[PDB]
Amino acid sequence: TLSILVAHDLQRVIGFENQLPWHLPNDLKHVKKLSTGHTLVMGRKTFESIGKPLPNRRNVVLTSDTSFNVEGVDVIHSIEDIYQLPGHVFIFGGQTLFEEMIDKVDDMYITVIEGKFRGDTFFPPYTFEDWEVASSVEGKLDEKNTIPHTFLHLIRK
Ligand SMILES: NC(=O)C1=CN2[C@@H]3O[C@H](COP(=O)(O)OP(=O)(O)OC[C@H]4O[C@@H](n5cnc6c(N)ncnc65)[C@H](OP(=O)(O)O)[C@@H]4O)[C@@H](O)[C@H]3O[C@@H]2CC1
Ligand SMILES: CCc1nc(N)nc(N)c1C#C[C@H](C)c1cc(OC)cc(-c2ccncc2)c1
Repeated sequence: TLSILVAHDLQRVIGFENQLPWHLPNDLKHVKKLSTGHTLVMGRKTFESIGKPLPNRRNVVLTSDTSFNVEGVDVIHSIEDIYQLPGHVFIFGGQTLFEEMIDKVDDMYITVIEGKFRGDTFFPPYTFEDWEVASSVEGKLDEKNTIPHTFLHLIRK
């Protein structure tokens, strides 16, 4: 199973100056439940922006740097190596790798942030004519989650 896993705002912003533009604890928990025990694949810049591999799952970084090495991180140098990864594989970021993978994945787990943030990194355009809405769940607002958001699982028609 090959999935995209992304949070993006109303204009598909996913990042600003190496940071997430929003603070949404419920989405981090969403990320944890989906991807714990499985595989996250990310381009080099997305990994560096995070700074450490995420615990309790395989962390795979795509880069052309043959000296890249980080404890707890498996390195690949080719898009085609993604297809040899066993198990459930989530494409995690960033804009470049999403552009390379959006036409290849089976499904996408999107968190739509119902806001307009300043961004410099974007998720590719996509149309619902190509994706069936398997589920759409509104996140709950509270104390620490103050931006409306929606969990979409989209599956390729
Ligand atoms: N929500 C997010 O996912 C976020 C993502 N991060 C932002 O991405 C911003 C723009 O960089 P972008 O190119 O989109 O990031 P990638 O993660 O896609 O990193 C791209 C890198 O992956 C590598 N890469 C991509 N495609 C390939 C490929 N086909 N073969 C080999 N390496 C590849 C290659 O690394 P390298 O220069 O070390 O070789 C390439 O430059 C960059 O500013 C990162 O900060 C944000 C934080 C929020
Ligand atoms: C969660 C946000 C998020 N949600 C969803 N549904 N999919 C995603 N792909 C990401 C994401 C992301 C990027 C890689 C990112 C950037 C970052 O820049 C600091 C910190 C984190 C991060 C810090 C702590 N724990 C998990 C992830 C993630």
